[PDB]
Amino acid sequence: EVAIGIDLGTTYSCVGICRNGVVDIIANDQGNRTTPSYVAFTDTERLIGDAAKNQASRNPENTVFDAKRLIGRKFSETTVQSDMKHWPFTVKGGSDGKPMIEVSYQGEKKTFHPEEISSMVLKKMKEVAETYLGKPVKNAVITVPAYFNDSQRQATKDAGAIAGLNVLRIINEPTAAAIAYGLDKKGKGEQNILIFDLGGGTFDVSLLTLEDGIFEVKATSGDTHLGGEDFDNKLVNFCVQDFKKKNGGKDVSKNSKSLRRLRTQCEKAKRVLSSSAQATIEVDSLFDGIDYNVNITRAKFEELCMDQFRNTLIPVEKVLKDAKMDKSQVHEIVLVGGSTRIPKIQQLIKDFFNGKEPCKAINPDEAVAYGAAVQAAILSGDQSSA
Ligand SMILES: Nc1ncnc2c1ncn2[C@@H]1O[C@H](COP(=O)(O)OP(N)(=O)O)[C@@H](O)[C@H]1O
Ligand SMILES: [Cl-]
Ligand SMILES: [Cl-]
Repeated sequence: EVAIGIDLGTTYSCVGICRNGVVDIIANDQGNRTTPSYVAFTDTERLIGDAAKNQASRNPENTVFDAKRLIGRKFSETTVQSDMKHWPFTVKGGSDGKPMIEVSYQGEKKTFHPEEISSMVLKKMKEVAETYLGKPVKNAVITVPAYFNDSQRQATKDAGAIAGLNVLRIINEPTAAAIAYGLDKKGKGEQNILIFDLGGGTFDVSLLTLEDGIFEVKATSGDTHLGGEDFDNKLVNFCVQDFKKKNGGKDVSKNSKSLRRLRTQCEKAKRVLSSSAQATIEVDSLFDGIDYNVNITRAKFEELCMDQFRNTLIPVEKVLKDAKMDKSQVHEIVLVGGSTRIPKIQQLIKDFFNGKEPCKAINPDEAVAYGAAVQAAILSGDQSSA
């Protein structure tokens, strides 16, 4: 009976349920409405979500994340060779050509396929819904990026099966976001929908057409390496240089633990800057027992990220060009992904679309799970959302 919608995200995952036409996004044990797509292995336990992300800087080698960049891929693909520089954990190729993530768990060397790591994230999201409902959950709709190939979709479905879920369907993330806003029901006639999805690691723009309750992905573009983590890195690079000017050329970047601790505080300041004009980045005993403190204005953050923010419009122009349509022909602009909370990004998109207000009523990092939950309820025979 009970079916959930799961956004299996690169950096964060989210679980929703649609009952009586109402969608509840379910909070985890820590009260978080999204859960990090992190899995860590220690001498005693296997941590998933918040607990895994929280100990990442203390256990870099055995804390896995970014499995979505490896799922359904051959280890030899150029994408894997390029991305692996960003991972403190070890990834090797198996005799079947599949990636094998190598960690230490309880003093033993263990290997996992990307779909096994993703199955642990999915199992945690299943448990988050189960704790809320007080009942077991078997059915689910899981989302994937529109550009995911058959191998990536099938490996994501397999991750669901391993997690104990009966995957009703694998659907596209941009389509799930459009379904969340009821754009398939609302009004009538052909509608051109632009989904602007800027998450923690990726940027995806998708141009959809909707005629008679049927969504079609006309064109997609973006950048698989542009997200919130790149804006955090702009703050990290600035702080590293600021520390040098304050402490006679001392270089924080030589210590990877100092960088990780600084990155944690840079991301917190970035979030504050979405609703405040200023924020403080503070790390006690950052490097060589030296305390670090700096005040960052929203203007300074905007300046450090200026080119990256403006360049988000390039894939918007590209999808419009590929779909052979003018920006004036876009009926709805849906903001998806946690980074769309950045005021400058919202302003740039609004100005590009000549003052058109983007649809952002749903928490952008929840809209995909919200749409997947609606689709899960429809596929279970519940027509109340319509
Ligand atoms: N209030 C906020 N302002 C700026 N950035 C924010 C934010 N709230 C969340 N974010 C960013 O959103 C990113 C995560 O986005 P989300 O949509 O949940 O994850 P995902 N797996 O789709 O990448 C992180 O980089 C985080 O810093
Ligand atoms: Cl249901
Ligand atoms: Cl309930």
